[PDB]
Amino acid sequence: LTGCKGKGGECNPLDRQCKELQAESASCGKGQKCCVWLH
Repeated sequence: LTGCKGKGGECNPLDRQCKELQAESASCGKGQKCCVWLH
């Protein structure tokens, strides 16, 4: 469903094994994206 938690989740590198967004990757800025921890 959701690729973050609320305040922003956690910022990770683009070359990572976790979820990704376009609207919330801007919270991390330019060069990172938002990820999750659930399965």
